[PDB]
Amino acid sequence: TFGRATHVVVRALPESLAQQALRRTKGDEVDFARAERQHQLYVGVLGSKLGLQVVQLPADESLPDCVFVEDVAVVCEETALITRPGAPSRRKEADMMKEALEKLQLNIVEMKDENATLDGGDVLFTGREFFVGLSKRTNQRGAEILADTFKDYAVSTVPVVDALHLKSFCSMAGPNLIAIGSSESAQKALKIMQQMSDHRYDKLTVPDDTAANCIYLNIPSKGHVLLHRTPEEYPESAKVYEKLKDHMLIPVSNSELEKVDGLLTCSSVLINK
Ligand SMILES: [Zn+2]
Repeated sequence: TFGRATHVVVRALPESLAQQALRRTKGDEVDFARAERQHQLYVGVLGSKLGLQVVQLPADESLPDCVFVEDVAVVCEETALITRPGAPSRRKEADMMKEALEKLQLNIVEMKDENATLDGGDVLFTGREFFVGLSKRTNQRGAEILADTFKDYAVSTVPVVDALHLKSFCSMAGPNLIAIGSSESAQKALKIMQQMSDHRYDKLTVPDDTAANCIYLNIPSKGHVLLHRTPEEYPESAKVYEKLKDHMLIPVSNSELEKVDGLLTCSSVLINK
């Protein structure tokens, strides 16, 4: 049942996303056209190729980051936690997301606590438990609210250092497999998480930390499927995923979104209805 999904929520790219300062774009210039193509292809893999029912939300120019829907909602089974993003400028994205999730007839829980913040990017759901990164975007209060929302699942926190989100350097690659970056900080984070759990997780170390962020899915007629970064964007990391012969590997470009800190998981919210 882990990795199973029927629907996926995504959101169109606003032009304001490519109209940001160099300091915010890591010094790189965003090719808005290529970014839209990369998103189109990304959605095409999840929709047409994998058969998921796609819910495409309209772009909002006032919300330059509205494309990264993962941050505004954490879904588990039939319950959806509408988060309170660490960045105030993104708090409004919750409106559209909540509306879509309600339309899907899911149990809605909203994070209103003025003292709580949490980005979905800091949430790693293994299928057995939650690991929540304490970062500049997610605080202890936010983690506690998530734990209170999914009471039947263990929830543990991990410090996020030298990275924006917990998943800036990890994500699930299989039923009991955690893709983890090779950096010193990434390996340390995983060690801390593992120490918290009573379950021994397997791990796949990837040379490029951001390449550790991938999307795993269990499709009925295909089996284990994994969307990962391309050999062109991350040569050193692409070959590592090839070690999963039981997985249907799918290279997905994302060079432009990464310029504004968008990784593979950031652009979609998976739902199993
Ligand atoms: Zn993210």
